[PDB]
Amino acid sequence: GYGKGYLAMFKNKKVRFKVVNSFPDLKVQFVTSFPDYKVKISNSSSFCEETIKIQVVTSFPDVKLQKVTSFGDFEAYID
Repeated sequence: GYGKGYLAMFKNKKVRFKVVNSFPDLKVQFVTSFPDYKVKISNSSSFCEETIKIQVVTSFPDVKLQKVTSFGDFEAYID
């Protein structure tokens, strides 16, 4: 599906993460260190640029994300 560099297009933007178990746009592993991107998780579904289907995995992700509260590469509303 999508590749590692896709999320780079949403610098200082906000996207919607749709949790799925099959056919995802991105397999995502959440990490506490050394991510590919830092993501601020949002409590509002407002202003989402686009909807990206993610599958949470623990091995072989497309991208490693680190949840942060400040200074994030982009924002995400998870549904």
